[PDB]
Amino acid sequence: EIDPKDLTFLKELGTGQFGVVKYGKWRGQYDVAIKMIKEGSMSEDEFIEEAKVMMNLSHEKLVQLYGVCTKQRPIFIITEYMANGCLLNYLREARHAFQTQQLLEMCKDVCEAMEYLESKQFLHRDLAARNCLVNDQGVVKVSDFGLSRYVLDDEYTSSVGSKFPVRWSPPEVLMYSKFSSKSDIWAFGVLMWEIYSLGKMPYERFTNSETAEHIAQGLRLYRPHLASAAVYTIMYSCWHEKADERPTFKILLSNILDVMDEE
Ligand SMILES: CN(C)c1ccc2c(c1)CCN(c1cccc(-c3cc(Nc4ccc(C(=O)N5CCOCC5)cn4)c(=O)n(C)c3)c1CO)C2=O
Repeated sequence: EIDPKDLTFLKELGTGQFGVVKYGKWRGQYDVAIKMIKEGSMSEDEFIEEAKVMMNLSHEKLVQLYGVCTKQRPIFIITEYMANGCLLNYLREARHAFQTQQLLEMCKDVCEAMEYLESKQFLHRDLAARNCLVNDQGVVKVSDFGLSRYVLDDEYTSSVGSKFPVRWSPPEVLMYSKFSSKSDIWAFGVLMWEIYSLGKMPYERFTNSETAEHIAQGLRLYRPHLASAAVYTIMYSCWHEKADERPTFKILLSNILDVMDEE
């Protein structure tokens, strides 16, 4: 529990699923981001109980939770500040002129954080470039993991809702709501594809409905021009029709390191 007397609010960073997020300082020293939870957007009591377990998730590639303010409304969520913002926008800026080794390192940063969460049997459920952030050193961290469970908006949580992450979801999630470690694995393959495509929308010429049908037929995302054969084999392995034939994050990380050494 953070005392809100120790927070300042300096600039607006944008808006997400739970409303406005601000940059400010904690204890007159530490840069932070502060989610100000919009009334009616979150299942608040459930989140508060879960924030306890989340406080114990700690990894260099996960955005660090610093604390919450819950003796008031709106409630605040205080985290590590990531100066370069969301990975999606960052990939879309041509000025960065990324080398492919940089791209693979962003895939490795995310894979490390996911290997950690898999070790704790904790699902993200909304892994995508829009939900990863980039710090001042160009390190990618996984953000907002687990928070999908507390979203009250049915457009986001329903398989058929307009805001559901359809293009990041395996067939068994779309068809049967079968969520598992292997549905995060499938989303991670789509994230690798986003990175090597410099932020293109997955299935850029299809609707959500057409995407669902394309992947039910066994068809998949094409190899981005920047991806070697070996990089494409890694993201492709995440998309096996049988969830139990997809790798773990531990295996993917070994595969990524092998390609780094090779290429
Ligand atoms: C349920 N799920 C999956 C959720 C729920 C809430 C949210 C998200 C998913 C993801 C999006 N989101 C959200 C909304 C608003 C802010 C943040 C958000 C933005 C940050 N940082 C920055 C830094 C700079 C800039 C910036 O404006 N630029 C412009 C020039 O180019 C360089 C950077 C933007 N954000 C940050 O550090 N955190 C921790 C969170 C976040 C991330 O947290 C949410 O709050």
